[PDB]
This record gives sequence, C-alpha cells and structure tokens, in this order.
Amino acid sequence: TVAYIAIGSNLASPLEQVNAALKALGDIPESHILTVSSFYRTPPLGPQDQPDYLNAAVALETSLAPEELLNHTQRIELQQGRVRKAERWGPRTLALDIMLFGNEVINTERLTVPHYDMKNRGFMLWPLFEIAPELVFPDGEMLRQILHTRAFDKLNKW
Ligand SMILES: [Cl-]
Repeated sequence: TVAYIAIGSNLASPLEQVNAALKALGDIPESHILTVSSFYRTPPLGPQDQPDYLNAAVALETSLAPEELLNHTQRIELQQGRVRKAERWGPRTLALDIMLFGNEVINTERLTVPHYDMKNRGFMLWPLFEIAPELVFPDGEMLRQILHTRAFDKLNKW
C-alpha cells in the first residue's frame, strides 16, 4: 500500500532533522520510500519572529497495517524530535503525519486517516500534488480539484 506522510519541522535549523527523518522513514521494516517531494518553506504561525517551517511529502510503499506504520512514525518523532519545554502540549519539533494510507479510511482512538484537516492545508496539499498529481481521495474528491477550486497560494521552495 502507498502511504503518504507529511514531514514538518519548526527548528531554526531543520535540514539535518528532516534528512535524518527521511533516513529513519527509509529504515522502517516492510517498507520503502517511493519518492520524496521538494522541500518547501512556510511562515511561522502567529508571531513572525519565529523560524519558518520546512515542509515535505513522502510516498512510502508498505505492507504494514496502518497502526503499525503509526507506531514507527511515533517512534521516529520521539527519537528525532522533542516537545518545547515551556509548551509541552504544543507541537513537537518534528511532525510526521500519515496523510493517506492507500484508499483506506481509518477512525480509531489513535488514528484518523485521511488526516482530518489536510484539505484545508496548502502546506500539505502542494507537496503531495508534486509527487501524486493524479491522486483521488477515498471520498472520491480529486486532489487537483481541491487545489484548483479552493484556490490555494503556492508554497516557496526551501
Ligand atoms: Cl477523503
């Protein structure tokens, strides 16, 4: 099954973090990376005196069950990133999100796929569109139609 995974880092110096994350994704058993999007840049949320986000999408071929893949993305998040000590409930430094898992729809305590908000997020949709322009969501909606109708601004490359 092809899983699509979003990578997002908010480190002031995110490159090695993202490259290490890609290495780790490629080390996941029963899986291999099919392709990786370009690296994109998005602005911080709220105050602008914060670091930009580095965003990318990864297509991963896997024979793991969705929850098993989640185990690995969670592990990689723990091993390669951290919480902010002042805002521990907040976002981690490295985020790996399973955007799509084949054509599967999943709604469990641990896992919701497709990612619940991805259709509203250009920073997820554009890198995905670079590596899977013909993608159709499980509900039948076309990625091309979402980007076109909703008129997202494009993202700058990292
Ligand atoms: Cl869907």
